[PDB]
Amino acid sequence: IVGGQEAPRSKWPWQVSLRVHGPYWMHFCGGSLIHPQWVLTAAHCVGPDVKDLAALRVQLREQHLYYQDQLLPVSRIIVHPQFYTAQIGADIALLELEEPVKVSSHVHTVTLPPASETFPPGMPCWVTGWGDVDNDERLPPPFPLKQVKVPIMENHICDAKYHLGAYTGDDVRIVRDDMLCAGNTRRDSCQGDSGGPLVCKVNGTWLQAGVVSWGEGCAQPNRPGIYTRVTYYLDWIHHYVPK
Amino acid sequence: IVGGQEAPRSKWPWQVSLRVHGPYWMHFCGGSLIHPQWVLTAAHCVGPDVKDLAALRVQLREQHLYYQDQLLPVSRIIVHPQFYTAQIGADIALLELEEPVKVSSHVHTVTLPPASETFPPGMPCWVTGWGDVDNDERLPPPFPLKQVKVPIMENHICDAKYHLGAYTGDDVRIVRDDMLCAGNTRRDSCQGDSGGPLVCKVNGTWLQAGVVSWGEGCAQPNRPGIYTRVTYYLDWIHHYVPK
Amino acid sequence: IVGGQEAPRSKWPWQVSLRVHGPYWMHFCGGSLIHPQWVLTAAHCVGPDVKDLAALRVQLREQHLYYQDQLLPVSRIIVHPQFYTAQIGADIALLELEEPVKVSSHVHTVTLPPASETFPPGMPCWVTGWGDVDNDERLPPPFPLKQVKVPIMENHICDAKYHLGAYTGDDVRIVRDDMLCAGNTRRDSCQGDSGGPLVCKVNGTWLQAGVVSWGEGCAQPNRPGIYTRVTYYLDWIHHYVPK
Amino acid sequence: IVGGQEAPRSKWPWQVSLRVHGPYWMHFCGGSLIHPQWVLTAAHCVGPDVKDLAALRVQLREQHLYYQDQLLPVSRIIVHPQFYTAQIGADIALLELEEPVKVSSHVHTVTLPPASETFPPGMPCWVTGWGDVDNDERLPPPFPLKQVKVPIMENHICDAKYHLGAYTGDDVRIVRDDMLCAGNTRRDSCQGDSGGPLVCKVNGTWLQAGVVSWGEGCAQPNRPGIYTRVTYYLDWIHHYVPK
Ligand SMILES: Nc1nc2ccccc2[nH]1
Ligand SMILES: Nc1nc2ccccc2[nH]1
Ligand SMILES: Nc1nc2ccccc2[nH]1
Ligand SMILES: Nc1nc2ccccc2[nH]1
Repeated sequence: IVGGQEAPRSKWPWQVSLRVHGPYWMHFCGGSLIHPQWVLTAAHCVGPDVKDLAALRVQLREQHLYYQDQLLPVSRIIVHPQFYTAQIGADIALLELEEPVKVSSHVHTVTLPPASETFPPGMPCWVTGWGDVDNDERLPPPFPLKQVKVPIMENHICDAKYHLGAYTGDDVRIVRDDMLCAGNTRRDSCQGDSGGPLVCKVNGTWLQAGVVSWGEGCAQPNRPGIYTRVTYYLDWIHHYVPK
Repeated sequence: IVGGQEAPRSKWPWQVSLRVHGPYWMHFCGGSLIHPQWVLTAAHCVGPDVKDLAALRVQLREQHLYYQDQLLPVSRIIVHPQFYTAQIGADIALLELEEPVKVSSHVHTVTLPPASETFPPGMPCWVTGWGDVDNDERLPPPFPLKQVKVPIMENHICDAKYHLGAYTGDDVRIVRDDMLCAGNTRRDSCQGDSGGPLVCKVNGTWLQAGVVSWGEGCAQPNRPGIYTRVTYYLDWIHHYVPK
Repeated sequence: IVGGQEAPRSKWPWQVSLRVHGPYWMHFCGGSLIHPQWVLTAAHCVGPDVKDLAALRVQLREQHLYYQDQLLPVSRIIVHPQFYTAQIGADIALLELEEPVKVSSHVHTVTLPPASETFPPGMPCWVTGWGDVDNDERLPPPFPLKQVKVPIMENHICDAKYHLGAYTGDDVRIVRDDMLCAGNTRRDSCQGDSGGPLVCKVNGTWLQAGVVSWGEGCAQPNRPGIYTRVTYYLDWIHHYVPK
Repeated sequence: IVGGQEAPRSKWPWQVSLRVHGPYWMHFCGGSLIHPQWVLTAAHCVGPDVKDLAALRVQLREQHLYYQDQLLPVSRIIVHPQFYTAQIGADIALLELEEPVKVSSHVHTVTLPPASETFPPGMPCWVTGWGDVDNDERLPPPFPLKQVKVPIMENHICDAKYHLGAYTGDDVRIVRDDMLCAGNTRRDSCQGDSGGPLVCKVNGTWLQAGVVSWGEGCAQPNRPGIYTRVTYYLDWIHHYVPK
C-alpha cells in the first residue's frame, strides 16, 4: 500500500494473507474472506499454471505478519477459466478452506455487492494489504497491515489515462469492462497487495467492489491502480459460494 | 539463446543489437535490418510506453558485444497501435535510423516473406541473439552472437500444449493467430533475444518468419517459444518501410 | 545462530540488539547488558572507524525483533584502542546508554568472570543471538532469539585446526591468546551474532566467557567459532564500568 | 582502478589476469610476470586456505579481458607462510607456470628493485588493473586494462592518516613496515586490482615497488591504497625465482 497508514486493529476483519512454503511461510498475495469457508483473491496469484495445494496456506486477519500466525490449509483452488493474464482480464479466483472459520467480531466475512450495484466515480473507498509501500520498496518489519483511502475512477477515464504517453491506439482498450480503477499519484495499491480487497461503504455496510489486480508501477502519473470488478463475476462466484 | 552455438562471422548479416544508455551502452534486445534505414524489432522492447529516443542506440552485426561498437542513433520509434502486451499480440515495432547504412556481405538486410508463406513444421529455421543461455543464466563474456535451429510447431498444437498444466479453459485461445511457435526443451530463444529474428530458408533464400516475442520460461516442457508472425503484419510494415 | 533453537522467554535477560538507522531500525549486531547503563559488544560492530552516534540505538531483551521495540539512544561508544581487525584481536567495545535502565527478572545484567577463570573444554556454555541460521542464510521472520549449546575447545587445539588446509605456517599463531574457541559443524555462531555473549554456568552462576567475534564461515569443518576472551580485558572494562 | 584511463597497448607488458573456473573463466585478481615462468601476486588472492590448481588459470597481457583469451595452467601456488590476512601482512605469493613464456616486446617481465632501493615520498608511480572504477562500481565491458599515476606516500604519514577518524590508538600500527602506500582521493587501486603491480620508473627503468594489497574503501579521504612492499620480501622471492 502506497500513501496509507497502519490499520486500526478493529478494521478490515475480512483481510487475509496467502502464504507460500519456503524457509518460512512467506506472504505473496492478499485475499478476503467472503464466506466462512471461502477466500476471494486474484487469479494471477495462483495461476494460470496449476499449483500444489500443499504449498499454500491462508492466514486470517493479523495486525503484524508472521508474529501470531495460525495457518489454515486450503482444500481447493478455483481459478476463473477465462484467465491467462491480468491485462486480458478475469483476474479472479476462489480458495476453499479445509474448514469453515469460526466467525468473530474481530474476524469475519465481507459483503459482496448486489448485481445491480455500481460504485460512482469519486466515491471514497479503501484498499488494504501488506504489499510494497512504494515502487521497489518492501513493507518493513514488523509488517503491519496498511490501509489507504482511494477514490473510484470512471472506467473510460482510466482507460484514457493509460493511453497517455503510450503508443497504443486510443481506440484499443487497455482497461477493460470487467476491470475497475481507483487511486492517484499519492494513494494506490502495489505489488504484494494483489488479490486483496477494495471496499466501499454504501448504505452503511462495507461492500467489496474490487480485487487488487494490476497496474503500471505504483501511484504513477496517469497510471491508476486496476482492480477486477467484483459485480462482473458475481454469477461465477455464486456458482461455488453459498449465497 | 538456449542450446545451439556461437554463430559463424559470415552468418546472419542482418542481426542487430539494441542498446540502452547507462554506465555503458548495454544490450537489452535484438532486432534485424530490413532496409538500409530501418530496423524490425519487438514492441515490448520499446513499449507500450513512450520512452526517450536519446536513450536508445543501434549496433549492427557484431561478432561480440561491446568489443567493436559503432553505435547508431535513432530518429523514430514506431510501435504497432494494437500493442499493449505480448500475450495479447501485435508485438512488433520499427526503428528508423538517422542515416541509411552502407550494405555489404558482412552487413545487409533480411528478406521479408510473401503474405502466403505459412512456415509449416519441418521447415528448417534458426533464431539468433545475445540473450540468456538458460533461465536466469546470462550470456557470459565475451558475449558471442549465438544461433540455434528450432523446430516449428503448428499453432493449434502449440496452443494445446500451453493449456496442459494450466487452469485456463481449453477453448480460451492462448497462442494467437498473429503468433508462431518454435523450439523445444533443448533449443529455444530466451530473455534478451526479444525483438530478434527467427529466419527460415525457403527455396534457397532466408526469410524472416518471426520476431522473438515471449513464452513461459525458456525451453520449458510444454511451453515452446512464441514469436510474432511477420506475414500477419506486412501491410503495416509497408506503410513505413519502402519496398 | 546455527543449530540450537528458539530461546525460552525467561532466558538470557541480558541479551541486547544493536540497531542501525535506515528504512527501519535494523538489527546488525548483538550485545549484553553488564550494568544498568552499559552494554558490552564487539569492536568490529562499531569500529575501527568512528561512526555517528545518532545512527545507533539499543534494544533490550525481547522475544522477537521489531515486534515490541522500545529503542534506547547511546551517549558514548568506547572501543578498545588496540583494535583494528578481529583477526588481530582486542575485538571488544562498550556502549554507554543515555539513561540507566530499570532491571527485573526479564531484563538484567550478566555477571563478568573472575580474572582467573579459564573455561576449559567440557564446561557447559551457550551462545545467543538473532544472526544467520547458516552461511548466507538469514533468520526468517518473526525473528526469534535463538540459543545453542557449544563445546569449548582449547586454544592450542583450535589453532592447529585453523592451520589444516591452509598455507599459513604452523608456528604463525592464528587463534590468539586474547581469543577463545567454541562450536562445531552443527552448533555455532554466525554473522549477525557478533558482539553477542557466550555464557557458561559456573558454580551455579552464569558468567560471560566471551563475545562473538569472528571465524571462517559458520559451522565449517576444522573452523570453530572465535570469541573475544572476556577475562583478558577486565581491567579495560573496569576503567569505564563501575562495580 | 579509480581516476585513471585506458592503458596504451604498448604499456605494462608484464600485467596478468588471474582467472577462476565457473560459467566462464572470470577475472578475480591481477599479477605481474617477474620471470618467464613466474607470476607475482597477492597472497589474499589465493589464500590463506589451499585451493586446487585445476580451478586456476593465468592470462597474459590483453587490451580487453575475455576478448582474445589464451589461458595458461599453473603448476604451483606458493603463498608466504607468514600470511593470514592483508592487515597482518606478508600479503604476497608466487604462481609457477606450466611452461616458460616466450617473451616479446609486447609481453615480457617487469624488473624487481634492488634490496637497497627506496622509493621516495612523492615519486610518481603507476598502478594498473581491471578492477572496479569506484566503490561498488565494476569495470564496464569491453573491460579495458586501466592505469593511473599515484604518488608514493611515506609509511609513517600513511599510518597516521589511517588513525584519523578511527578509535585505534595512535601508537598501535595499522600500516606496517612490510607495507607501502600510494594514491589520493582522486587516484587509487580498488577491488579486483589486488595482486597487481605498482611500478615506478627509476632513472630510466621500470621497477615494481609494490603489490596491490588492501585499503579502506577506494580513493577515500585519509585512506590511501596499501601495497605489499616488494623490497621487504626480495629474499623470499629469490628463494624460488631464478635471478
Ligand atoms: N498501481 C498499481 N497497483 C498495483 C498492484 C499490484 C501490481 C501492480 C500495481 N500497480
Ligand atoms: N522461450 C522464450 N523466449 C522468450 C523471449 C522473451 C521472454 C520469454 C521467452 N521465453
Ligand atoms: N564460525 C563463525 N562464527 C562466526 C560469527 C561471526 C562472524 C563469522 C563467524 N564464523
Ligand atoms: N584503497 C584501496 N585499494 C584497494 C585495492 C583492493 C582492495 C581494497 C582497496 N582499498
